[PDB]
Amino acid sequence: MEDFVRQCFNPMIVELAEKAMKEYGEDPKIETNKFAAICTHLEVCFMYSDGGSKHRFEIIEGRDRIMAWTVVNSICNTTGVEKPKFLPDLYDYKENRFIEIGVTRREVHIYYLEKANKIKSEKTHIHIFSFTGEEMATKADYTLDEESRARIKTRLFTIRQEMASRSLWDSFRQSERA
Ligand SMILES: O=c1ccn([C@@H]2O[C@H](COP(=O)(O)O)[C@@H](O)[C@H]2O)c(=O)[nH]1
Ligand SMILES: [Mn+2]
Ligand SMILES: [Mn+2]
Repeated sequence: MEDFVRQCFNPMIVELAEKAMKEYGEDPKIETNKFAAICTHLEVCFMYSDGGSKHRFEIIEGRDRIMAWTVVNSICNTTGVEKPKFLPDLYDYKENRFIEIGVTRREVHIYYLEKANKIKSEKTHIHIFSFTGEEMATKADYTLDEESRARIKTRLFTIRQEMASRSLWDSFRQSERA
């Protein structure tokens, strides 16, 4: 799985993922499924932000904490949008809302609920993707056009298929906890 990650995700993604794990005292070489999940989520966040019109989205995920909150507090001051308790993943300038993105190895509905329970904030939009084509978003509002989403869903299927071809999928699939 370590070899799979370093081979299928670009170096910037892999570097951010390693940083996040070490910030929690975890070793990417040991908790390899977590390593793959973090890379995957980062990749989805970056694809999502490219999926709109130019400049539609601000990326919050992937930034160090100081810069992330700088962006968030700057957006809140400028738009008067409510300040979230937790860093979200993106801001949508067109819809004037933050977005929390989830990628789940389980089922989209359960993950969506966990995310909602956690945010509790009324304003932040939630969008969940799975590795088997399914998605779920707040009030069935999927934000991007279906072509953009299809490309995200297809990339995730492609990752699943790759892990499976290497016998990594069984372990990976069963590694997400409530
Ligand atoms: O404190 C944290 C926050 C997030 N994550 C992981 O980073 C990825 C993205 O988190 P989120 O933006 O969906 O909350 C997920 O795999 C999640 O479990 C952590 O390990 N620790
Ligand atoms: Mn995040
Ligand atoms: Mn997220």
